[PDB]
Amino acid sequence: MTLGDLWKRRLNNCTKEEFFAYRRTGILETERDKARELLRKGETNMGLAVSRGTAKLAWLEERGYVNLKGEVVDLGCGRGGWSYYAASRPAVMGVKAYTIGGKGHEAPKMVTSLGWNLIKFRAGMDVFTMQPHRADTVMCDIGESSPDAAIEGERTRKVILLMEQWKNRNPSASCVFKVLAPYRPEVIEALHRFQLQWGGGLVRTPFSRNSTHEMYYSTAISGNIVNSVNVQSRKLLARFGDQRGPIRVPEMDLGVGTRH
Ligand SMILES: Nc1nc2c(ncn2[C@@H]2O[C@H](COP(=O)(O)OP(=O)(O)OP(=O)(O)OC[C@H]3O[C@@H](n4cnc5c(N)ncnc54)[C@H](O)[C@@H]3O)[C@@H](O)[C@H]2O)c(=O)[nH]1
Ligand SMILES: Nc1ncnc2c1ncn2[C@@H]1O[C@H](CSCC[C@H](N)C(=O)O)[C@@H](O)[C@H]1O
Repeated sequence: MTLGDLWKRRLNNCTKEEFFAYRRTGILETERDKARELLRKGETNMGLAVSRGTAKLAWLEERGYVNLKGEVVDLGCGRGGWSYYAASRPAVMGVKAYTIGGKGHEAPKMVTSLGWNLIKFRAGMDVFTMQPHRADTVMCDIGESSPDAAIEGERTRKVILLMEQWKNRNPSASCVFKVLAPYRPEVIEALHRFQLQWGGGLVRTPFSRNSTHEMYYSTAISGNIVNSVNVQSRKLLARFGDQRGPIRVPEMDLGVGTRH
């Protein structure tokens, strides 16, 4: 059993008051007051982020931890926060975005965020059974939390396998993908094998809530996997009892318009 396995059990053992005090303490959170209601009322002329994912991918790129360029594929795009971010980047030429949609899952939000015309959204698509195709950059933000750590580990392993398939088709592709439960031994093993073939490493973004152990894998960085996960598990355990709240920051506004 890992330190992160312990963290998950301690999290599940929290009272509701302990859970509410823990989940957001010390984390960056974008101010979504205006974006949330523009999306609810169906406004489509807006460049404010459609989801909290946009700021996370922006942080990774600004840190230099991901390379977004060329033909981008967004696997499990949900509302599309990563697709709209990639579409606004000058080095990106097009985005093919796929997501399952349907009951309980998010469909793409349709807005005129800068470069929207370069995105081809396809909902109703299961990326785990879809044949890979050409891509310069492969992005995947898939991983639904579960109180059951074995389920989180299985969901994570499926994403790593998916990324191996896309790398087999595109050995030179830049990759960035969510690793929902890096604290599971079977995820660490699958990640180590990915690293030995393709390079890369793991990083925690400051927007992730303390109630999730999610980290992001990118071929553009390096680092011992076991050390990265353990450092993060210690940080998550250290925040139990912290009284500070979230740090509020402005939401990303990409502006509106086409790219040609
Ligand atoms: N001690 C608690 N831990 C919680 C709780 N809610 C979530 N969590 C943990 O955070 C993890 C991430 O939570 P997330 O950000 O995805 O929030 P959600 O509400 O969308 O997660 P769900 O699992 O779908 O929650 C649905 C209901 O499940 C309840 N729930 C979920 N886990 C718990 C636990 N462990 N104890 C008590 N109640 C729990 C929770 O109150 C909700 O009413 C989750 O997997 C759990 O390990 C919680 O209420 N109490
Ligand atoms: N097998 C699958 N095939 C396609 N989409 C899937 C999938 N499994 C989960 N998904 C979708 O993947 C999404 C991951 S969350 C998407 C967040 C996105 N990066 C943003 O910034 O908005 C969810 O909407 C889920 O419905």
